[PDB]
Amino acid sequence: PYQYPALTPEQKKELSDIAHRIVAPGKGILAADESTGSIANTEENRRFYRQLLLTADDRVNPCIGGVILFHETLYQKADDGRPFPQVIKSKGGVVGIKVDKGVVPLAGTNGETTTQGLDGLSERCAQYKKDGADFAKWRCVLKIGEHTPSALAIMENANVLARYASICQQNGIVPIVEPEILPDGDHDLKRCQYVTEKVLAAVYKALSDHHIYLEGTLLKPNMVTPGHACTQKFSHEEIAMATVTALRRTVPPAVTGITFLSGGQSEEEASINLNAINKCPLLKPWALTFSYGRALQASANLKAAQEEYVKRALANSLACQGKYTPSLFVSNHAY
Amino acid sequence: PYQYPALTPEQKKELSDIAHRIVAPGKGILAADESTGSIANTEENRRFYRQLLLTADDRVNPCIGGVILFHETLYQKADDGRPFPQVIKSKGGVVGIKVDKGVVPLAGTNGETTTQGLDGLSERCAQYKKDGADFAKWRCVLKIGEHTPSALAIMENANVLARYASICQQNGIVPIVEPEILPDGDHDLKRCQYVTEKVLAAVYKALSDHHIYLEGTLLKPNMVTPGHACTQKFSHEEIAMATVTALRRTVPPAVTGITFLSGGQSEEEASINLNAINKCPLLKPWALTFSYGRALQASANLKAAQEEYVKRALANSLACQGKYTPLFVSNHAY
Amino acid sequence: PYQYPALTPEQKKELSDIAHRIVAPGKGILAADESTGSIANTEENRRFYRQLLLTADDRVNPCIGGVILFHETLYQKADDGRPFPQVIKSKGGVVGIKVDKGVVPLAGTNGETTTQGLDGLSERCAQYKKDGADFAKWRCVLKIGEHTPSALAIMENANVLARYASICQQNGIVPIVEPEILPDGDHDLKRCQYVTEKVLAAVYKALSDHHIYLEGTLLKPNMVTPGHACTQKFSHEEIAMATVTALRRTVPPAVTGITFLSGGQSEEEASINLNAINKCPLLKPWALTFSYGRALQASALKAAQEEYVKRALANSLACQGKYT
Amino acid sequence: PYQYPALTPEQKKELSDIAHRIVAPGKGILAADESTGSIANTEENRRFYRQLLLTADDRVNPCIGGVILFHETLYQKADDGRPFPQVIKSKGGVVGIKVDKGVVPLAGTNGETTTQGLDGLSERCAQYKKDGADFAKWRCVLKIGEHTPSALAIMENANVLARYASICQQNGIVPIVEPEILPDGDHDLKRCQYVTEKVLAAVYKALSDHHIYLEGTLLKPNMVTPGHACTQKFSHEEIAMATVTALRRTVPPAVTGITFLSGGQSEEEASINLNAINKCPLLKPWALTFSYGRALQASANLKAAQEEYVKRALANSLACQGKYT
Repeated sequence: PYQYPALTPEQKKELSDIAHRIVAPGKGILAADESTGSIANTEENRRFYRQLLLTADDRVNPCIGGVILFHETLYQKADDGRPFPQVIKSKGGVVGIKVDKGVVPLAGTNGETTTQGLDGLSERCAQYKKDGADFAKWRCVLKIGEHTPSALAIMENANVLARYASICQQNGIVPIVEPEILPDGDHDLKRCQYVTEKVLAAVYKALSDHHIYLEGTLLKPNMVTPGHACTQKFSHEEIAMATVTALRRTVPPAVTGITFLSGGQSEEEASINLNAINKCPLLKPWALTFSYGRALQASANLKAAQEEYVKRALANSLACQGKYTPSLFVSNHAY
Repeated sequence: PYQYPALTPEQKKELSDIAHRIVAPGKGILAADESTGSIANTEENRRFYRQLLLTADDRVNPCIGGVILFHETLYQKADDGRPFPQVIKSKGGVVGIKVDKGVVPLAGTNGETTTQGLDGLSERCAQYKKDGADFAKWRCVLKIGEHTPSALAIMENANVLARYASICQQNGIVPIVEPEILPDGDHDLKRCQYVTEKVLAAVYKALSDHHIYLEGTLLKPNMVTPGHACTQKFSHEEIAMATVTALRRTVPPAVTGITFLSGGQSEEEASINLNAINKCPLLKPWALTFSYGRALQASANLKAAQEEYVKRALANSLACQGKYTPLFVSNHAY
Repeated sequence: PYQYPALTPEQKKELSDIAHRIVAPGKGILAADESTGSIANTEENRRFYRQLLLTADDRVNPCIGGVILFHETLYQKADDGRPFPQVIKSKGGVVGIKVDKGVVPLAGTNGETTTQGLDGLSERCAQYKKDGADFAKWRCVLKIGEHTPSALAIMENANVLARYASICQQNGIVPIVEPEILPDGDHDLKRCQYVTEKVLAAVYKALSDHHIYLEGTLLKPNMVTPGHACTQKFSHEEIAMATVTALRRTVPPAVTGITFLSGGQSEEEASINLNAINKCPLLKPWALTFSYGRALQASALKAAQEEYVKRALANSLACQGKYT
Repeated sequence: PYQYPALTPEQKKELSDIAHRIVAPGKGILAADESTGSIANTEENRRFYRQLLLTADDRVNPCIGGVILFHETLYQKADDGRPFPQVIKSKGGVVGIKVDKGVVPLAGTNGETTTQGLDGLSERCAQYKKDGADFAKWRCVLKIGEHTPSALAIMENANVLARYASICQQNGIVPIVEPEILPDGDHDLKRCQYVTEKVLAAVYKALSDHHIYLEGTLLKPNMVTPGHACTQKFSHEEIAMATVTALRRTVPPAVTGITFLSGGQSEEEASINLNAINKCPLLKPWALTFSYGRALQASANLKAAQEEYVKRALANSLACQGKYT
């Protein structure tokens, strides 16, 4: 192996600085990047809704290190003329942009997918950087079943994530690597922990093969939870131990932060589990915070709605510090 | 591993049939798929030049089993109004379409590239199959150097080729897999053979990992030649033995045909080397024919130009049959 | 990738020549390398039974290109005073030696195994060569199940096979690569074909990765067949087509020959399937012959020898497509 | 991926506990596992040399968390008749055993090696455990050159280390994973950093593929240094930072400890660099201590030589806490 350095020290410093800004203590990410099809529905109601979240009062400023936007929102303005990226920065936030182009089927699999979006991505990134964005989001989707995720699905999704990260970093953009393992199915907590550990190991091997600068990245994994259709109830402390155990086994300390997606978890469930993860009594050498979409937005008449959002922002700000409130076989040796 | 079949029996039969039609004995491929930048320049002149090649007299019919078109040409028409895809089929040819969107650089490498174009590919393939295409081409480019091609370069290009092939086959399109090792640099014959063998082994492992149906594919490799800056001359017999040896070591017999690219070779070297390849006294369980662009078009006033092309197409139809003519030397030395 | 050549032209020619001798037209392999635990049981009875096969009448000579021996047998003598490797060679055979040291469990799997035996293997291979052997055999074992063979089991067995092949070829020994997929289970023909295809692709990627010279190797795979408890009926034609299709999709033409293991098949079944494989109307750019143990030995002094000669003769015809 | 668990909670507990004992605060490893060929020379002199080290003053007990032995020494006895493993345990140490059988050439490479010793290793581990050993060592060797370490050499050494690790853990033995990158050559600090990073990423991917329990393992890597013939000068602070950065990019936090090999460094250089490593300001979620042979033994008349070893033990005990002038 012979190095042709991907990044200069200045580019590295820029990327590490951004990543640390996003996940600073008490800060997490508003995921407002739903597509037109997802948000469903007119361009003005979309703009007004974004404006509602993005202009909530200043209690949110210390809670929100970053906001992920959809391409359209990135180019809209608030009522006062200010471009939404300027609104976010003026409140202490970093602007992010979703850059993938959705999932597509893998032939020869049981409905597994990879994600597309690499074509002309460098030129898109360079333009987004100019237009005020400093980090990006790309979502791969995996499913636990009898024979999934398959080796093909794991390899290909990890490979496309590494390509995406590489292109972003060449453009001054911090990549959020999102390998979402879906909660569908009847598998228990142990099986989710196992699959998560295998998927993340493949992701970090791929990132290394593609020469990624881990200090200028973030990870957006699922928490480790039973399948939606498992009927065994698991405690918040078990969810936290399994999640932190899987992360400790796979995620190098150099990764700057881990911004959990919420999945199907209610607003309060998502805050409680994030808090439990931060109280877990194992060494956790990275920020453990939130990148929540619906679990920050569901309770969010203009001013009432904003209060609902601020309340959840404040709650998760506390949870990502362990400060939130709403025998061998129980020890960490059982994970 | 647990199989979720990618293709039905009927889909497979369609792909294998198309693949065999393209490389039927005596037949090869005209690669007319140069982009606008490459072909350099008006659309009229581009259209006229392609009509010139596609409407040559009926003697090319038995020589050309397929033609690769650039996107714009798939939708153009000759002077009589016939769409170029109907002109090609009426002369016995299969219509192909280049689908990649060019190379891009890999960060952290010595200027190595991968190739883009997967986004929306499936929709484009279904459209092209509708407008008369039955196969496709996708080009990856590797370069030999002190530290290249790197493991990353080999892995990534083999992977994207496999993705492209999978998508095509879902849409009834035979993919031509083209992992081109450039002839640039000062490396000798043996070094080209070594790198070709390592690359193709990675290509076919990727095709297996992605569940590709090899009988419904073609391979478009470089011949094994010295680098352009190597001053040791190598004989036609040596180029043939190294090429066939590297292929025998990596390419499953299930593959229906191998359609060489010509690289920097002259029109005549390309025919001579193709012929020597077909005369090589080792077992070759696949068609060994041509997918030539410049090596069919350089020499090609309408009628004289059309005559230079016909001549080359005839020379290469003979060459892909071995019928052409204008210890250390043994196969254990390879 | 940068080459530091593993073999000289002289070394390649020696390996290619050995490999072509073993699988020359009409010839196959007698697999007589049953371990002492397997053959069960004294040393004299073992020597005598091995002598029974190796000294069979010279009508067997055009049928037998190679004989695979267990370590003990390589160092024994026939009644007439001659070392068994001398007996084999005088009948036109190449002498082969089993060099693996059995399977071991892979932790974290459902009863899956890899194979051990690499320690000291180069020194052993140099001695076996000196003592008359020109090819070797190493057996890996995979099992089709709900979650097997797993990625680990395929990768690890492909890697150990390639290590063994590398070491053999450094000592002038042709390696027979044996990735056996067991017939155990009720899976159908097509599942076996799919797994075989996936395993063989991994095998040949690994051989490439370890710089193996394929022209100086042989492959010993399972035929592609339904699982032992499968409830569906399948013709020889179908078994032949599935098998030849899997191989055409995975085995480079440079491989000199494919010497099938008989598995659980009867003497006559293995011959009929081998004949049908050779009649399959598809391009097959390698020798397709037999490396049979029980399928040559079961029905097998002069009367027993004759039954082995008859199966030798039958399989000699089958590996040419000429067996009624 | 479908799990067939390799270890029970009880097995995991035992392995984690052993691992944490070896690398507890202020503790490291005496690597006394030289083969008869390396330690070259009578059986009796070998026994006396190792006796000298193993029975040094109780002042070393807080410094030494484990001792790696060669097979021969595991079955020798001190002058008072005590098995050496009992001498080590009574001084508060964990007993280790070298179980590899040396390197072998990889054909088709530029003199690169892999390591052998897997045959019958499970049976060897179960017996060593019975005879008092609780951890093991296996050494792979890689070389930095114009075209090395090659992909084959990295993939193959990572795979054999994982096989080794799997077998040990099945037998209650904590595996020390030693992928040594040699300092030979004139490459710079960053080249060593880059290759170390690529190698460790392959090592941990392999351990994952083989279902290794990382909390029940230790890593024994080279520090990241310039090549022995490099013409550029580097400070201890730079060596520490390059080393810590390499490890942070590759080693999961679940790994219990990293016990450095001294690889050609002098007694004092190895202490200073270990101290600098422990003072590096970045987050370091594993123990960073020593697994030293010559760096603990070179200066080590019985009582005078024993004192030279005790002093190095004390120096490195401080250094693995960042507390050594």
